[PDB]
Order: sequence, then C-alpha cells, then structure tokens
Amino acid sequence: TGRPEWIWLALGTALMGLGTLYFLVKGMGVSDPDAKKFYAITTLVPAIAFTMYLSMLLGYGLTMVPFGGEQNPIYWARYADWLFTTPLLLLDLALLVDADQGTILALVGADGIMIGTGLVGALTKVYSYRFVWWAISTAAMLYILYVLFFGFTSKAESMRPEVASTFKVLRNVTVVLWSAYPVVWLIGSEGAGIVPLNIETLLFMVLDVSAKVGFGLILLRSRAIFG
Ligand SMILES: *C/C=C(C)/C=C/C=C(C)/C=C/C1=C(C)CCCC1(C)C
Repeated sequence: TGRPEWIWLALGTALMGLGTLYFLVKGMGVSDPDAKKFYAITTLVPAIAFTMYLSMLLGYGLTMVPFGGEQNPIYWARYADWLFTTPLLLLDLALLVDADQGTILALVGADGIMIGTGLVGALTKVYSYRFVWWAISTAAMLYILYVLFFGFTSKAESMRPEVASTFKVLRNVTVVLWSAYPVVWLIGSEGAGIVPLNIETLLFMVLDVSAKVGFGLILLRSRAIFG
C-alpha cells in the first residue's frame, strides 16, 4: 500500500516500543511496592500504543467511512489504543494525589464516554452529525480536565511538595497535550479534512509519544512514586 503516513506510524511504533522496554527494565528493578504499581501502569500505556501503531503500520485499524462525498480514511485502531491508555494515564495521576475511588470511577467513566462518542463520531456517515458526537466527546474531556485542574491539584496539596510539584508538571503536560487532540480531529481527516492524513498522523504521533513516553519519563524518574 505504502500510504504517505506510514513513516510517522513507523516512528510512533519505534518510540513506543523503546519507551516500553526502558520502563519495563526500570520497573522490574525497583523493589518498592508503590513504585512498582506506577511502573506497571506506566509501562503498559506505551505497550498498548506500540501494538496499535504496529497494527496500523501493518495495515489494520483503518476503515473508509463515506461522507462529504468522499471515501474517508479513518484510523479506528487509535480509539482501541486510547480506550485503555487514557484511563490508565488518569489512574497514574489519581494514585499520585491519593484521589478517592468515586473520583477515579467518574474520571474513567467520563473517559470511556470521550473515546466512545469520539469513535462513533469518527464512524458517522452524516457529515454534520460527526460534529455532534465530536462536541459531546470534547465536553467529556473538558470535564476530565476540569477535575484534574480543580479537583486533583487541590488534593495534591495534602501531599509533599515533591509529590505536589511532580503532579503539577504531569497535570500541565496532560492539559496541554489532551487539549490538542480535539482540534487535530476537527481540522483533520475525521473532521473538516483540512489537514491531510500524513500530516495529521504526524501530529497524533507527537502528541501520543509526548503524552505517554514523555509523561512516563517525568513520572518514573521522580521520587514521588515511592510509598
Ligand atoms: C496516549 C493518548 C492520549 C493521552 C490521548 C488523548 C486523547 C484525547 C484527549 C482525545 C480526545 C478526543 C476528543 C476531545 C473529541 C474527538 C475525538 C478524540 C477521541 C480524538
């Protein structure tokens, strides 16, 4: 097939794999129980991304959805990735500030809605309705970000500065990166079709790699993960 976006898919696969192995190696050397917890969650995130980037590189996770008078190329494997990686990242943040079970449940649930309506919108055949689903998915994301910014930051204040400071950074990287996904979707192949797929794939790999390996490097190198 040789689609123009394959090189970014190859690069995404490469970065996710390397990040996975490094976290795995670093994770199985640590003896602290809590640190092990964080390591297991954070290593699994890029591990899942790697498998999906690899599948997409190999030609899977792609479907032609008709709308706008065109046969549009929609990479659905992405939602198969995000369905599990986004809540895991959320869990990392939750464990960090000792969030409550109710909070976590509500965040993971909002997250499920976000990815769920996102895919439904990415698969919808009525052009205008694709944006209705997109709109709902974004509303869910803003709920999650609101909670992370207003709820979590507040509870991270019961933690040590080292832990509060690590959370701030992770929270910040998350707010900035996550905020970017809906915009990429809106102007890319799933939406307005302004930004071509090859470029769109490039933007997504940069956000995904930054949001997973970037996020993991920051979290796993901190002393805040220790019991
Ligand atoms: C490793 C992957 C990460 C951190 C992915 C984050 C993905 C999002 C914040 C995705 C958000 C979306 C919307 C707000 C609406 C349209 C569809 C999505 C799923 C692209």
